[PDB]
Amino acid sequence: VRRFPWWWAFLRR
Repeated sequence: VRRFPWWWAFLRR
């Protein structure tokens, strides 16, 4: 959450 979750690659990337 602080750096990156896992389910990202949608909003994070």
